[PDB]
Amino acid sequence: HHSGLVKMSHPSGDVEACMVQVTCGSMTLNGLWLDNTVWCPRHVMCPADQLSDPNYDALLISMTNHSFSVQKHIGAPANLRVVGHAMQGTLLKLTVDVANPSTPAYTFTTVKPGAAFSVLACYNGRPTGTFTVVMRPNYTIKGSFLCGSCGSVGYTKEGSVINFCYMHQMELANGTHTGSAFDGTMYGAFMDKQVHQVQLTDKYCSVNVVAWLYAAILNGCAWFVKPNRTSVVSFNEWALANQFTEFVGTQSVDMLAVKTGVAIEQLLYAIQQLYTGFQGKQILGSTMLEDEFTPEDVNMQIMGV
Amino acid sequence: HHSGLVKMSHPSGDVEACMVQVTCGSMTLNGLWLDNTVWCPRHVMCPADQLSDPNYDALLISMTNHSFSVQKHIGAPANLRVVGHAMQGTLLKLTVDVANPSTPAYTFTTVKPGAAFSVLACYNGRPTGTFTVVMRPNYTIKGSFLCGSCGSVGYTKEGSVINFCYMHQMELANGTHTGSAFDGTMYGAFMDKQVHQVQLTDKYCSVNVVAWLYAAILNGCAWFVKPNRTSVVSFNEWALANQFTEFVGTQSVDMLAVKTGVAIEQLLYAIQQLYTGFQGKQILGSTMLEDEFTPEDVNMQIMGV
Ligand SMILES: *[C@H](O)[C@H](C[C@@H]1CCNC1=O)NC(=O)[C@H](CC(C)C)NC(=O)OC[C@H]1CC(=O)N(C[C@@H]2C[C@@H]3C=C[C@H]2C3)C1
Ligand SMILES: *[C@H](O)[C@H](C[C@@H]1CCNC1=O)NC(=O)[C@H](CC(C)C)NC(=O)OC[C@H]1CC(=O)N(C[C@@H]2C[C@@H]3C=C[C@H]2C3)C1
Repeated sequence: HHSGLVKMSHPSGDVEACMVQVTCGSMTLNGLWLDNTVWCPRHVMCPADQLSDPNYDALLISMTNHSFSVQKHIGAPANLRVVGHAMQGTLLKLTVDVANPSTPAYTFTTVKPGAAFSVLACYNGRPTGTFTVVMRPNYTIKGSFLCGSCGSVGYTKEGSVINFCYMHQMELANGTHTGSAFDGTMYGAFMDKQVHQVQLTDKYCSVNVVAWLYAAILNGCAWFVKPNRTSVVSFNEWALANQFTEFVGTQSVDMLAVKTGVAIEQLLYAIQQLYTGFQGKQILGSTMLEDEFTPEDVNMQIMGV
Repeated sequence: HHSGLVKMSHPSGDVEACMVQVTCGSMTLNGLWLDNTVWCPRHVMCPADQLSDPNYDALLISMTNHSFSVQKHIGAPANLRVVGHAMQGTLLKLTVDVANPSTPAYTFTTVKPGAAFSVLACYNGRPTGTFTVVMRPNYTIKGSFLCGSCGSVGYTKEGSVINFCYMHQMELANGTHTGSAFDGTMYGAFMDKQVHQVQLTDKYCSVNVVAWLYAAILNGCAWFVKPNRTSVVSFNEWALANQFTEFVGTQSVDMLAVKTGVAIEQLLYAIQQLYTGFQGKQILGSTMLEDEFTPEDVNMQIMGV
């Protein structure tokens, strides 16, 4: 049996039309062209052989507008003249003299741990792939990024409005990734430097595990459901000692409880038992808990909400 | 540790610009507009209450050109006048009086079991999501499709050329999906009818399992590698008795063997042992074999080829 769940990304066309290549000195990466502004990671200013631990304030002072070259490649090829530049946090804000005629309706938002978003991976200003990730509790993502991918963007969509939430910056030693929000802050405690940094400990996202167990029930797989219940308060105390996030319910989870007739508290109890072992049984083809699907994923993909 | 593998789809913009809505009678679904042709599933001709087991030859005779309404919604809204119609296998070929000005360079191809492709899921001629799947050995895909999704398309890309390989038709009782190639044939032994159909038995895709074990080695995870080797001939005999596809090597797998220094035959032996059980150990976070990543995925995402 197949659960009917896949890793679903938004269609990428609207964002593809905003990607550009930004070159400065010996560095080239990707940027996002919206209206008369191009956003890109500030380490484009760094000499390619001094990425270890840069002094970005001094680099910024050394640049002028024609220190930067902005090129759009696909769709409508163009060189975009830079007429202003500024730094906000770990991003550069370049002002260009042409407004992107394909600028979508958009906002900037910050994504929260456990929430999903779509990524458009780009190299040299050319989109190459798209994938979806959940923001981990330790403010990394389990992505797929190589050299040249910085400036690739992550986003969600509400209606036709694109909510940009992530601009790629770096890989960590354990193979995970992190980046900036468009307010210029890095997610988590990370800084845009290549030297050793403490990494926070990851955790299972409890609300997503609950969503996945509801997905199992909706597929006729409920062997783990018992009358036994664990309160949210009691579960959250247990979670703190067992590398789980605390559970915070939402309307999306409530809709799953109503559809299946299985209470949240029954699945909180199930999680505590399953964490100790599946005892040879599988759930939706798996012998470990799955936290990479959201309640919204389950509502949309299975219940067609 | 994260392997650096995600489910990677192609950027969807070029295909989004080809999607249209096709209406006929009481049915509406999606179609693909290339040049002066619109492709769509033939069951658009079926009255919505007679999808059980249609006589499509009789339905086709009963239609005329203005039995069909073709509408493009996003980007460049339009009603496309139908000036011809024909049936090929399980698809309709509608001729319209306007050439799609956004027609990409394209081909039609058939995808083979174990190979990956990208899907653009659409409803009412509007793209809603994108995801990637491997064609299963029993000629189903483990997708995410709801009512209204037929006519959604699957494709691969070589350079800028889009190779269309799949047009969605139906869901099976076990939750998997299947569809047509653009020559009009259904994948596998399936027919575009809603009544009971024998489903062929699925299998592990051995070449993809080998790719995944190489991905593990490339991430420093090689506890399952031993000097022991199983020949391709011997493995393929074993596979026939154990619900594995026969292994057929490719240049992409050879590149992984060269990079890691681990021979294909060492991993064929490992698979035979792992199939019997992982004995409490994990590989790239998993306690079962993974066959949803291709050798090309591993080369591109990890080795940057
Ligand atoms: C931007 O294109 C690029 C994206 C990277 C390339 C590889 N995959 C990606 O996602 N970003 C960088 O190269 C970035 C630049 C700095 C922020 C200025 N640096 C980066 O990602 O470094 C790669 C890491 C690999 C690794 O193990 N570390 C951790 C270091 C090594 C040593 C142990 C811990 C610290 C010190 C750096
Ligand atoms: C086209 O939009 C649509 C896509 C479907 C809807 C649900 N998810 C999808 O992928 N295709 C159809 O509705 C399709 C139409 C026929 C090909 C004319 N029929 C279809 O997909 O039927 C849904 C299946 C669910 C199910 O269990 N079966 C198997 C039947 C039921 C009974 C046991 C086995 C046979 C007889 C049909």
